[PDB]
Amino acid sequence: GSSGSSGGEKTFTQRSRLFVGNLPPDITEEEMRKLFEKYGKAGEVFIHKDKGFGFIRLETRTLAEIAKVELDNMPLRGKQLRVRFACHSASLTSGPSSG
Repeated sequence: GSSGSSGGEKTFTQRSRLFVGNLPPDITEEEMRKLFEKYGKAGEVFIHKDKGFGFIRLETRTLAEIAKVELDNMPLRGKQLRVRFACHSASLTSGPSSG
């Protein structure tokens, strides 16, 4: 269970961490968990008022993607919701040709 106080054995990373901004003053850990009930319970859920932000971390990646676009630009109690990859910041090093 809770082993490795200092560190432990190599574990998975948190690349699937979605950042939620512009959160309403009526948002709680509950609302969040329910908001992402379609993509399963987020591994990590933290909501800060003083700053007005919420960090969510899903298990898989496919979910974060579907929810990243779906939730992205979604109305919440009248307020707006900004969803942007916390770990990934417009970092696309490639050039796929198409047309």
